[PDB]
Amino acid sequence: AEPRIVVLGAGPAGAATAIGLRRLGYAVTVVSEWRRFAAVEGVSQRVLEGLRHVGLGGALRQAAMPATRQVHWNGQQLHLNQEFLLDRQRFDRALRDDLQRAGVSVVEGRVREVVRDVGHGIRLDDGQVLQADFLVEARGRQAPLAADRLRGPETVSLLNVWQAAPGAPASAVESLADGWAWMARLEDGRCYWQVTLDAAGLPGKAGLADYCAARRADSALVTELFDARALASAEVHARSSTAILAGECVGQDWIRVGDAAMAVDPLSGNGIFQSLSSALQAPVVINTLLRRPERAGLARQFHQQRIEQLFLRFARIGRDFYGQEQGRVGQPFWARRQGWPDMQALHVAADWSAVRVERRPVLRDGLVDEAEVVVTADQPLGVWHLQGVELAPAVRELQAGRPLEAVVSGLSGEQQRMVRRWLLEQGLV
Ligand SMILES: Cc1cc2nc3c(=O)[nH]c(=O)nc-3n(C[C@H](O)[C@H](O)[C@H](O)COP(=O)(O)OP(=O)(O)OC[C@H]3O[C@@H](n4cnc5c(N)ncnc54)[C@H](O)[C@@H]3O)c2cc1C
Repeated sequence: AEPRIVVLGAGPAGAATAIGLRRLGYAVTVVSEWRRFAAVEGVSQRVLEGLRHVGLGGALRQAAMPATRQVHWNGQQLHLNQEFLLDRQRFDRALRDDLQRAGVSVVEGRVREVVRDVGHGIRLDDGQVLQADFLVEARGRQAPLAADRLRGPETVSLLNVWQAAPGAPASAVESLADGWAWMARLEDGRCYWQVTLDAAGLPGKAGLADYCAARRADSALVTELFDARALASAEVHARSSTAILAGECVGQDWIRVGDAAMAVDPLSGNGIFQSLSSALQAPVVINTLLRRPERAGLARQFHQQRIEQLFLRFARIGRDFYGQEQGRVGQPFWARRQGWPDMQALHVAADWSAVRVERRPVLRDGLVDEAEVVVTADQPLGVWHLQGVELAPAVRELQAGRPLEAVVSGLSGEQQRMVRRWLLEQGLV
């Protein structure tokens, strides 16, 4: 009498969630399409061990290759390295091995339609119908269009892909007047160029090839890095790269993870990590939805609020990157992106007067429960405990006028010093 869990999509987020469910003891089936266009992304040192932290590190090193990287930004020609390139062709095909290794069924196929048929009726292009008691939606930006909770400045990434001479790997980033470009050349000679711009005023389909060709032809970086440019014959692709927080991300028997839940624009070079963050606690939410469905409200709130806070944090991190470009002051592309989503600092200022004790969702023993937590400026979702020491009783007593020394007198001296340091950081000084 075990639930049928089906995950749609086998990118980083779907794969991560599937393996997490396996570790909780769940049988899991993943459905996803074999491949898509040739895309290579920039990945940091963190992402790759973060990707093995989740258990996808096998899918990793034959898809990732080291490469130098010229960075042009704020008037500085800067030659960084120790960041890699990830070939999503190798990567996604390799993700399926790690899933089968973990005991996950990988049913290849494009999903046609999902229907409310007792459970979930997942109808595939080849006519097969897979029944799901629980559905994980993990098809990335290709997820079915729902309403948005938040939407940033409309943004498009235009991509050129072509073939050049092998054996000369490199990558680069340059700030342009009305956008920025990322480009890469793999060791086998595959070439990549992707420019990120405001969606407004771009040409239609027929004009995109000429538009990209002129931009590549205008770049001294493109000339240096690429001997053959294939200005006329390069494939041309257009990707929506708008920052999007999904309107709905969890139900009684479904959950969205990854880009299907939230995605910010790709300036950070950290999207895969950010998508993994959105799936990190998806398995415990599912575990609650299945083992204690009476607590679905709490579990749903836990996932929604985590996803929204992640989205906002990554959006502000990206904003600060845009803000490092200080030589573009009259340009609408940059001004719009240097002030979005807002001007709030990444670490908010304390306000002890505003601290509240509230009953909020918490994680305990693999299930979303509810507990009195302490809500602060820096933690809108609340802090439950520090190393087992629940804070709400202390803060209740402090707000009732009990002196701090008495409030903490029952803990060990080390726990007393731990609690005092937290209170200082929350503005009780
Ligand atoms: C222009 C651009 C540039 C980026 N650059 C970077 C970068 O340099 N570094 C970085 O770390 N991140 C980058 N990202 C972000 C990164 O691609 C995503 O964060 C990440 O891939 C999202 O993971 P996911 O598993 O949620 O979705 P995906 O990785 O997109 O996985 C979705 C999976 O589902 C499949 N699928 C889609 N539709 C269907 C369907 N109907 N039926 C079945 N399967 C389906 C797809 O084939 C795919 O395997 C970039 C994103 C964009 C848009």
